[PDB]
Amino acid sequence: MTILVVTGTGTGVGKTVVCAALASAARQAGIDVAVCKPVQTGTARGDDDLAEVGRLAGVTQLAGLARYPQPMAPAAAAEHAGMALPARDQIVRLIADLDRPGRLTLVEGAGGLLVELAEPGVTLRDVAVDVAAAALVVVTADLGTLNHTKLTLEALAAQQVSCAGLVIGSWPDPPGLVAASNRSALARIAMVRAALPAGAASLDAGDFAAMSAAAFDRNWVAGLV
Amino acid sequence: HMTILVVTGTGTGVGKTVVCAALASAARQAGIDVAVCKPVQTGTARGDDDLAEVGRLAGVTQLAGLARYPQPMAPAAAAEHAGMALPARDQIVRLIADLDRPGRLTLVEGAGGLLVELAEPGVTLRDVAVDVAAAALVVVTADLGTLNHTKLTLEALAAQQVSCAGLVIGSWPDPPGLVAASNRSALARIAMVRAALPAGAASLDAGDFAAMSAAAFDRNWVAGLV
Amino acid sequence: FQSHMTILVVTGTGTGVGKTVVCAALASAARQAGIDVAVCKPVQTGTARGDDDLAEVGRLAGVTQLAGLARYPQPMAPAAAAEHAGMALPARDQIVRLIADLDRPGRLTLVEGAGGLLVELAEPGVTLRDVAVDVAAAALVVVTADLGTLNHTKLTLEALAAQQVSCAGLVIGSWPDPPGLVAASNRSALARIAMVRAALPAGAASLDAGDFAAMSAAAFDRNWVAGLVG
Amino acid sequence: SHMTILVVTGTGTGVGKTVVCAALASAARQAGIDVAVCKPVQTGTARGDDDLAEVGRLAGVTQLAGLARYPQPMAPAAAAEHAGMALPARDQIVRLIADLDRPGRLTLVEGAGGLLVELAEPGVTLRDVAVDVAAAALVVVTADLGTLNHTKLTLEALAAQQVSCAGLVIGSWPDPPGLVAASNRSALARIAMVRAALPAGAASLDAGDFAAMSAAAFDRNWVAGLVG
Ligand SMILES: C[C@@H]1NC(=O)N[C@@H]1CCCCCC(=O)O
Ligand SMILES: C[C@@H]1NC(=O)N[C@@H]1CCCCCC(=O)O
Ligand SMILES: C[C@@H]1NC(=O)N[C@@H]1CCCCCC(=O)O
Ligand SMILES: [Mg+2]
Ligand SMILES: [Mg+2]
Ligand SMILES: [Mg+2]
Ligand SMILES: [Mg+2]
Repeated sequence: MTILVVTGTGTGVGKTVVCAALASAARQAGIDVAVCKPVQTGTARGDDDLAEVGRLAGVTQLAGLARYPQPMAPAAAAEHAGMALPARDQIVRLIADLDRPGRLTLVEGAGGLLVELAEPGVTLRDVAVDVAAAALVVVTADLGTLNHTKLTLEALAAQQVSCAGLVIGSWPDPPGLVAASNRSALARIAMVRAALPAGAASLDAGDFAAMSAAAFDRNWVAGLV
Repeated sequence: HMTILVVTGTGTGVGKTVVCAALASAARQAGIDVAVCKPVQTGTARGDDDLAEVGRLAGVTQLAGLARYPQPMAPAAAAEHAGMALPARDQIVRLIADLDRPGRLTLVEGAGGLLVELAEPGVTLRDVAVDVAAAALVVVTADLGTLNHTKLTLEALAAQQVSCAGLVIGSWPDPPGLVAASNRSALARIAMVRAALPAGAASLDAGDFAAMSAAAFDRNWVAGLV
Repeated sequence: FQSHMTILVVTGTGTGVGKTVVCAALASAARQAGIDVAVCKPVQTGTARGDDDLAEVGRLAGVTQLAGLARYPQPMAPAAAAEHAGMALPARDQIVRLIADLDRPGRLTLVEGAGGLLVELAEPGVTLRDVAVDVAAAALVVVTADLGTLNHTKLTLEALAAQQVSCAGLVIGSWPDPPGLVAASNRSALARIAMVRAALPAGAASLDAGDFAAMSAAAFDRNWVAGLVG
Repeated sequence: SHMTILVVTGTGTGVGKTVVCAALASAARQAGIDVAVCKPVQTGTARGDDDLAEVGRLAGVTQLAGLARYPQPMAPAAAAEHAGMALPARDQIVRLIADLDRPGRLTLVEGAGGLLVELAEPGVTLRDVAVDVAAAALVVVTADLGTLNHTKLTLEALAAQQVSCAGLVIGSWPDPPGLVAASNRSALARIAMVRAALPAGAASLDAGDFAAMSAAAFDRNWVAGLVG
């Protein structure tokens, strides 16, 4: 089994693009890639993180269980619809079924690590434990990332989930004073696996793929499977 | 014990997706929990997304899928163009068996008609229904040619002892015409017609869709499904 | 030395798929190999709209040995076209006899269905597939290259096999120029489930007798056509 | 120590830690409690920031104790680096706090940013200081999207070092709360006690109105019992 949960320090942090960028680099090295997003909120607004990964990295095994119209935490969205979340069992078997020899499976949750994905109080962290996934955590390069990062790293270490490293979801065009010290700081805390250019999400499939193959150590990511 | 309905059709573009939405809505209004699974979806560059359709029309949130292909082709063809295999038989059967729970109606939509390959190796919605002991609902047109495609699909169900839950006419013309009205009578002679959905139902808003759907099915038959 | 005719029931995945133009083209390819050809249309509907598949074949292939039986004015399924006209459907026996009367050694006889395989041609629920069992015909099935073709053809093949009516192969009734991606992958997929005997160019039904004749000779494998009757 | 000491942390910078110190200081004062407020590490002076100064202005407290002050509104380590300065020593922060020691006193200690922000070398945080001085922790949160994750993360970092949690406070509550805000409050009250939710705009009130808002914001029995 070769599963990696892609969590992050919160929502709107670059987890989806990182999913796409890793997917579209694992491919370039001839790795088969599936992406799972069990619970997707904000559909009335057009949120579809699976589609975005399909467009950007071309992945095709794109799996999901539940979608809620309202753009809030899954449990909030669920209850503003009057309809439960999936069960831990649905989410765990779904992911585990996705796994193939030679295949990288990426799981994006919703928001940060301890967001409730299933009933009762089940998180991406419980999922990772049950599928023996390592975790890749996506972080901003902005004010607050160090605290949010350390706080996520500890919460992972507390259930003995491996961090496979960090990825800056957006790295500034003019690279900034805060951002630069933040990167030096993060780098001393953990292995920073990639830093994605700031506009990577709005590139075209060829752009993105040259971007992605440049973003990651071909050696670390081939060694994932 | 399981309450899954496979929702199949005589082909692609006959109303399977709108029928799942209408059945789901009618079931929801009867107080039944509904899950909809579409394991494989093609045409994601056309912008095709049936689960999204079902969500908007019927408000179902338990919407499960496994794969999505950009090219508007049969799943196996889409897969081959992309260089990326289809899901696996047991992947589909377990997804579906996991969705299922007591009092819940789980609906499964395939890609195109009954015999389209959805999984490897050479697996169809019919094979899946066998594995899961699901009856199949058959969506038909009202147009010239429906009797043959319909009879042909009903024989394929019977060949593997998958039950027919009945037919639904996915789009009913206004005004009908001589063919449609004749086909409607002729369809009713070979199978129970659970509903005939009015043409253009797919463009209705959720509130309009709900009222149409409550009226399209017999609540007793829907309630009985569970 | 075949002492009786070879009968092919030419069915389709539906109506409008090119059955008639395929009969016409095979009749033509076979006449050019020295085989005498009869074409039979036991149930013709839509005659009040000018539908006449037998006349179409004579126009295109010059075939003159043309056998019909039932003609209903309304363009609908046989059973409904008959009811509308206050007529009845013919009997199974009348159909089989229409066919058996055409018998000569080494003749190729083509029987064009109305619509696809399981259309009711005689009461009660008698189809072209039961006719084929009665006259020991192999089936030639006409398919499109369009979306939906693989399901419809697999459906048609499986129903044939259920009564042990053997398959003589597939014919694409209209083949586009050039083919897009769906068409090209449909043809490859179709060639994995069965022998694809030919793929008539889009607009074949529209050629001159002389053009149509050239087309039909190029369309089929001559060794297949030649072995049809011996 | 003879004092009771509460560290006031948050899910980040800009959540209302300062105005919650102000508000609790004003509520504690009105209950007859001697209050001191302490800010060991202050950044952002270039922008105009003085959290100690702001507390005096809002609440009227005069026992304010500060130590390190940096110009740039960056994390303390980066702020100090940019200024060519050091971070304070650990025993310094602890001294600053101990020296406020008086029987009967409520001492509030505001962190810089969130809980795991480095205040002293090497990676000494408000959490480590809380243990040093036997302080419970008050957690200031937003009612915005992302709050549930950030507070659970914080709550569990406290428990991991057996730092007692004195409760949550929402730093800014919108009168007419949207759907998310209302949902977020109900969910926060499930995982811990919400001691107060300060009206949005609390920090631009005059002293008299700020005192009356503060006495209303908190349960006076809880406040009075912090020095118990
Ligand atoms: C010859 C008639 N004219 C026409 O265009 N099609 C009719 C014959 C097709 C019958 C198809 C019946 C069905 O399967 O529904
Ligand atoms: C679901 C997919 N969307 C679409 O446009 N057609 C596909 C349906 C499958 C049809 C397969 C074509 C055939 O059977 O030949
Ligand atoms: C996916 C939904 N769309 C969106 O804009 N954010 C939601 C996800 C984030 C949930 C954060 C819950 C919390 O931590 O409070
Ligand atoms: Mg995302
Ligand atoms: Mg559909
Ligand atoms: Mg014809
Ligand atoms: Mg402050």
